[PDB]
Amino acid sequence: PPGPFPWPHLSFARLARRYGDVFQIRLGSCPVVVLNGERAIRQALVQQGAAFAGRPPFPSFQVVSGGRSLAFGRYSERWKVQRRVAHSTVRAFSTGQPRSRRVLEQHVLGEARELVRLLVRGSAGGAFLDPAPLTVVAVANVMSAVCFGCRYSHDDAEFRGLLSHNEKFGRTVGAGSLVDVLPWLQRFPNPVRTAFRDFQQLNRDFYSFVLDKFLRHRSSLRPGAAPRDMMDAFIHTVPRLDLEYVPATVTDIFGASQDTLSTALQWLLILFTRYPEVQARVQEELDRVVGRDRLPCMDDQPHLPYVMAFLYEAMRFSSFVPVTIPHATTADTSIMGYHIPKDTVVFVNQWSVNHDPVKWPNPEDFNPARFLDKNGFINKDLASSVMIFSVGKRRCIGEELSKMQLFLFISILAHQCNFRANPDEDSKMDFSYGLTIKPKSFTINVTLRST
Ligand code: HEM
Ligand SMILES: C[C@]12CC[C@@H]3c4ccc(O)cc4CC[C@H]3[C@@H]1CC[C@@H]2O
Repeated sequence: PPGPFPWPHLSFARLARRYGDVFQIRLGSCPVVVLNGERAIRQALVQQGAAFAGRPPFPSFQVVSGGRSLAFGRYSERWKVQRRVAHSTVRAFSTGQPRSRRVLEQHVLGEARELVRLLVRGSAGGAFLDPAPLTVVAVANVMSAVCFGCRYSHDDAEFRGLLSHNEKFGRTVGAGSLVDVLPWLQRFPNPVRTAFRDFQQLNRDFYSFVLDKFLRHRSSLRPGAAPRDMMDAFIHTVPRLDLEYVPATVTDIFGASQDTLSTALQWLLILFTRYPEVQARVQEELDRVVGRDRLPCMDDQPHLPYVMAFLYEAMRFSSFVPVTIPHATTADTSIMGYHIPKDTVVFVNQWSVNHDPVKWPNPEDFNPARFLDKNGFINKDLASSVMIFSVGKRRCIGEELSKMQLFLFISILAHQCNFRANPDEDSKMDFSYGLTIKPKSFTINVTLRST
């Protein structure tokens, strides 16, 4: 592999155009490999998936979910069991339990209507507002209903703690990651360390919060009649797994859906405002198939080719998850002719797959018609090649869950309201990097619409 190069996610694409699809970088102490091409990634993660299905052993990882995290657990024989049930259980709720689709669809509807309420009221007359704090609230409330059944009221005190948990979490994860590349920072006092502690105590305070919900759920109506929410489904579905694994995976299912689905909606909104033509086409397609007397539902998703095309290309354009969770090699392997030793950290650049000019002819241009190939004038299945949920054995287990969720959100948001940009904000979607690519602070005006 090309020798370690010294110094965002765009920098990785700069070196791939010059030093090859695969190369090494020095991250302080640890050396790391980078995969940038769809060829180098599909090869490593799909073909040789079992070889790249590992995670680095980091300080940030273990405290999460009480050292039993699915997202940060090492590749092990018991981990494989943790995923199989985790993937199967979550798949059960999103699609397959006609009830869970309903129980989920009800929770998405409810919070989605609360969203247009607070969005319109906040834009009374000609007022503009920042939708970022509303998207995080809608995401946190919905996922609480999926994990714990109870969809709290926005003023509920316990719900205020969840919101307060996500904030500090996203604000201190940076320190938790700095220790992973600068482990000596813990050898003396400094602000990063003082923050790393706050991050580790957070995942303890929050795991106990979820462990409680588990106990109070377990010793409650146990005929097995129906899973109220994700918690029961995990209990019903239980090498051997310690019973403590059920709440450990739910702590990940919650923490995972937060920052991404929020950013997802933030992009879907700021895009409606910067491209009013496509917003119209989206708006036309809902009135034509669904009508004006009822709200959209999932059973219309097949009959809504453009709405999803807008979704799939919003994910491609933003690529708000530019780099996946760092992988580690399970054994020695070779990719593109290079030797790869074991226990080596390897990043996966999803941004390079979504902006490779050969694949996507005009990469930096927002055009949802890509996934609509007019010869059939129906949605084309190229979406599967959009890299945002990753690939292989560590791919997101909530892919088919967040697709329905987001589909129901923008379809309700666009079926009821008209999103206008702010004329003073200089257009030009400016990005805020780190975690996921959130669009830097913006404001929009949301008004109802008629037909
Ligand atoms: C827009 C929505 C989402 C995006 C873009 C997203 C993205 C990702 C990414 C980049 C990874 C790491 C893949 C890798 O390491 O190769 C991942 C893994 C994961 N996701 Fe998400 N995610 C989303 C929503 C969700 C949801 C809704 C859930 C749960 C219902 C979830 C749970 C997880 C878990 C548990 C993992 C770890 C899987 C593993 O390590 O084997 N995510 N996702
Ligand atoms: C790491 C990300 C933010 C933190 C998310 C998280 C946060 C906590 C957790 O226990 C699991 C996960 C898995 C999905 C993670 C996301 C995948 C991409 C995003 O950057």
